[PDB]
Amino acid sequence: HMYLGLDLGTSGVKALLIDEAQNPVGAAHGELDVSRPHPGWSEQDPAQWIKACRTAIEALRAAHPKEFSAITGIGLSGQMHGATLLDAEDRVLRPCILWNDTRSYREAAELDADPAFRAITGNIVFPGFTAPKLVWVARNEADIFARIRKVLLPKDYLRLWLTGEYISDMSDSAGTSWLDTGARRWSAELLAKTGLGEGQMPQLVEGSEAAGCLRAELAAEWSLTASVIVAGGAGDNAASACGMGTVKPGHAFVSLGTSGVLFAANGAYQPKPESAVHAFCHALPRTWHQMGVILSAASALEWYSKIVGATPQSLDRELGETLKAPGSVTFLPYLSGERTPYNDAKIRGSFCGLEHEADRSALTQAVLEGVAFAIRDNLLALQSAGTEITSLTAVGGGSRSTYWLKAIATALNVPIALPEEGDFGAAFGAARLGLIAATGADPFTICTPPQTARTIEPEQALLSAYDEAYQRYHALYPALHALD
Repeated sequence: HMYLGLDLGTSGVKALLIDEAQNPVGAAHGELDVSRPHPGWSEQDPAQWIKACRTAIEALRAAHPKEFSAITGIGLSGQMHGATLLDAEDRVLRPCILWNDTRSYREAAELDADPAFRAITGNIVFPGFTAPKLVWVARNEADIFARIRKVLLPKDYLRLWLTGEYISDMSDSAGTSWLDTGARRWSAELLAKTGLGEGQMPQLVEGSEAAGCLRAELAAEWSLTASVIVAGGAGDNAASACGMGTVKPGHAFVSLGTSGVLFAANGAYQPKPESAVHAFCHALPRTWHQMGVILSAASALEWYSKIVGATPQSLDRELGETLKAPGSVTFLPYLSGERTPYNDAKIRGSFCGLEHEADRSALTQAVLEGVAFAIRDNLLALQSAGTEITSLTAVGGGSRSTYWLKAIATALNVPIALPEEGDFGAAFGAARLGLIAATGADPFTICTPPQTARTIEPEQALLSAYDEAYQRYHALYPALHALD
């Protein structure tokens, strides 16, 4: 038996093929471009998704033809929030409006101020969510709005091509701002407020349950031996968490990507939009998750490196592998504002405590310390929303810095598990969801954590100094916020 995962990301489509024991067999990539016609716009032709997916599938089938033909289930993963508008004949009315589009800032401000949206979704309405984009379309592209017969998120448009059905999973649809996240059902009240009805939404399923069969023309185009089940799938965050084993309550991963993400799986729906944490359904039934977002994590270090004319890897190499006690320099990483926990668009980044003796390495250190402190601010927000994080697992580019991991562990006083090498991301979670739907296995027995490479324990000697420095970082925000 074989299982295929398709991750439709913003930069490309990843195809991952695994066997019954969840060992990778092969993988292929199809490139994607992003169109930015106007300031704040971010679009993609849904046809490009299919050409990219076709590129990676046949490239995979041509390298593993016998193994590809033994595929019994397919799992999907996608970039969240994207708005794909289809007419009565499933034609694409306009390019998909992606998660990093901000042209709807006015409409999202209007929806966020309507108390129904946080009460029913449990989340802030940001302009990158699906709901504000559809008010945008109704006001600026009204001819396209009148012809809307379905609104699909990207991975679900791919499923429409694969299966011919209109279906979405709970975790991706909680990102539309149309879902009653706690009830795992569409909200008619929220749909009416943006000018749509439930018949223009796809049908909802759990990410791990069976949600369509592969169309026969496609089953023969790649020579599929059996009835191929397509899983519900997940949004990329929830997909990634399924790949990582982050599905039981209190289990968390921190992603040191361009933006920081603190992902915690929950046993119940636990919203806290007042502290700007996200609460979404997970890909597994009767399961939720929280998401703390740090708007500048690795990009804060990229920013500093462009200033001082080095690369992150050289700055990390210059600082070293041994954790140092914080100095007088403090870095607030709010180069783009901050999301969790203040939802503050006006605040900005800052170095404080500058001394003549602070060299380039000392400021590098304060950048890593400061992002670590933002993560600790995120963990505190999650704890105020009923979650206790016991063990934390680290991924993303920044997790390649031993200094950064020791800093984050000492700032949180939790050990951080660093995985063995492999792809345990969105495409692997998608493959796992395909394995779960095809076999009907208990999804919690499939989505296991990876083997741990190294475990970074908190530096007991520096725990107190990190508290002292954390409090400095924390006191800087209300002082600077008073000036905005």
